[PDB]
Amino acid sequence: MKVIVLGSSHGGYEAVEELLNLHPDAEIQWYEKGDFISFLSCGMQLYLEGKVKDVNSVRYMTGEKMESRGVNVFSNTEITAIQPKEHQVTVKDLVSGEERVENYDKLIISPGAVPFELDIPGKDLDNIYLMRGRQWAIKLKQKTVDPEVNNVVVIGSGYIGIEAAEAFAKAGKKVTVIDILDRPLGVYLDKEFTDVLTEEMEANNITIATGETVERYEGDGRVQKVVTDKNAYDADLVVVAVGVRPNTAWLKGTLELHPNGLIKTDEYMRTSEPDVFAVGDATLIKYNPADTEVNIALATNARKQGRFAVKNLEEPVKPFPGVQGSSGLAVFDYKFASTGINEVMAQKLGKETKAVTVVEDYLMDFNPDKQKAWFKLVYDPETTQILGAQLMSKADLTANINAISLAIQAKMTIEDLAYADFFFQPAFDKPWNIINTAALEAVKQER
Ligand SMILES: Cc1cc2nc3c(=O)[nH]c(=O)nc-3n(C[C@H](O)[C@H](O)[C@H](O)COP(=O)(O)OP(=O)(O)OC[C@H]3O[C@@H](n4cnc5c(N)ncnc54)[C@H](O)[C@@H]3O)c2cc1C
Repeated sequence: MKVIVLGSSHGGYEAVEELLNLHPDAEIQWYEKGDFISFLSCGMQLYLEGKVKDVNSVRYMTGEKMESRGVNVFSNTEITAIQPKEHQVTVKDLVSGEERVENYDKLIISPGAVPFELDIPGKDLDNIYLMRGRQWAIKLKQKTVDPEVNNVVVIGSGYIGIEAAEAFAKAGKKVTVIDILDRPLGVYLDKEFTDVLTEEMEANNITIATGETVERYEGDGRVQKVVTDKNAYDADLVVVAVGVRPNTAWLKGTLELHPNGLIKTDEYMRTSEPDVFAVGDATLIKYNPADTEVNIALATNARKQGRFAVKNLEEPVKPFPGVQGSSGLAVFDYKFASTGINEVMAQKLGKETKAVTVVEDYLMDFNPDKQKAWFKLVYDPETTQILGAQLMSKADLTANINAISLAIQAKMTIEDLAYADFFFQPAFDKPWNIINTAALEAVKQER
């Protein structure tokens, strides 16, 4: 049987991995529009910030290694169209320009996304960058050592915009983060966490310009000024980290798209077309916190979906278990993680929640290594079942969030987490740990 896999990023790659496990006898074709197989964009900041020196080491598979395993790898080859009834696709070698058609029995696509760009005047000036993949990683890195970047404005205050801000701020530059949102990281954290992160960012000389609409880019030849509705900001570099467009317009009319380009798929990753499967940033995923489907553009998601697309190749047997949308990141000295519903996700779903925050030393009083840790536990007002949590400390407590991910999944309640057995040892935590204490507080709040 022959199986074509589009994309060598997370969903693409994991579909050929599981093809090699469940279907090791199938003719597999792995296509990649670009020159490099499997770059880890999620490694960009360690490279940018200097901890990883070789940008080609920031990857997790090579074409060659897959070819060692029987996989037909065509990089620099772009699938230009899918003909689903005809069971064929059209590909175009981008280095020679040759067009060709390939037949498939099953096709699995993970075309992913592309940075959203602001269609504002000046949008064509030099030095207005994006942050995704290897060429942007290299170009961005050279700017961190350029003697002429003095001020850089990153537009967008989410995971990526803050990673960029931190990288160029540590690089020695003057960074300003501009965004219409009024809190940095609001998609990930609630106000009681992002105020601490705004002060930590500001101490590292970043200006957080929230509540501002970027109007226009000004400059002569190369960008010189980013001007917003309430201010004009100097800029020798702009990094645009505002959103991701689905890379699906080429599928308009071939497969069924959601009003925002996202490919419609079911629990077994099937598209509206027979024998075409779609996975990764360009799809929705089962969000178990509120029993719904939501787009959560994360590595972890595309990888589990890439594997499930393969499991359901012949027949719909393993429905996707769903995810909670867990994330973790360190912003200068603070390491935070969160999973499930927070203020913004609850607003976006129109889901009413109740919650508590406990900010205290996560180690007992007598232990000299004690530090504040912040934990917020969000639950359902009627069932008190766990809907999400956020934690943050200069001590890395991030692994605690995986527990919360499984409690939400398992529909546990604040009473369950209140007396859940979590180990205590005084060099490691307090007798009722971080999770038990917030839940004990929620219980008390619901007495
Ligand atoms: C800066 C950055 C940091 C991130 N950090 C994290 C993190 O730390 N943790 C985490 O969970 N996630 C992180 N993510 C999100 C994560 O990287 C994405 O969710 C992940 O890339 C999965 O995307 P995907 O496999 O659907 O495809 P994408 O990553 O969008 O890539 C799709 C691939 O398919 C190729 N392709 C597309 N169309 C064609 C075509 N027609 N023919 C042939 N090839 C084609 C593209 O060139 C590309 O190589 C981050 C993303 C970025 C940009």
